[PDB]
Amino acid sequence: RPDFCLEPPYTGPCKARIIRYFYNAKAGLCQTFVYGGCRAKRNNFKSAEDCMRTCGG
Repeated sequence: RPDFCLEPPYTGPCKARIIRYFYNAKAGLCQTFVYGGCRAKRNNFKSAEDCMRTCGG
């Protein structure tokens, strides 16, 4: 899996409160977090399908 899948999720400094998915390597699956709407890091997926496929192998 890409190394960025190991980074903790990043809400960022903007004020939206939208659900995004990130890969939790300790838990072994993608989980939800709140994304603020700007400056996403790569462990941030709009689609949970994308999160599991990109990071779950």
